[PDB]
Amino acid sequence: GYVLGSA
Amino acid sequence: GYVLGSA
Amino acid sequence: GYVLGSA
Amino acid sequence: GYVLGSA
Amino acid sequence: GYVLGSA
Amino acid sequence: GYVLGSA
Amino acid sequence: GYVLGSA
Amino acid sequence: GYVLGSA
Repeated sequence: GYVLGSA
Repeated sequence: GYVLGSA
Repeated sequence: GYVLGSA
Repeated sequence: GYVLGSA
Repeated sequence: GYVLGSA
Repeated sequence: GYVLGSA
Repeated sequence: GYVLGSA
Repeated sequence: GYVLGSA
């Protein structure tokens, strides 16, 4: 799995 | 932008 | 912005 | 799992 | 910015 | 920018 | 696991 | 696994 956000 | 997670 | 959690 | 927030 | 933790 | 973690 | 924050 | 953030 993964978790990704823009910043 | 975006935010993405596996589930 | 955003806020994300697994559940 | 995960927890993610913008800041 | 951001804040991220495993769970 | 970005923030990414495995899960 | 991990914990990460911008500063 | 991994954890990566821009700075």
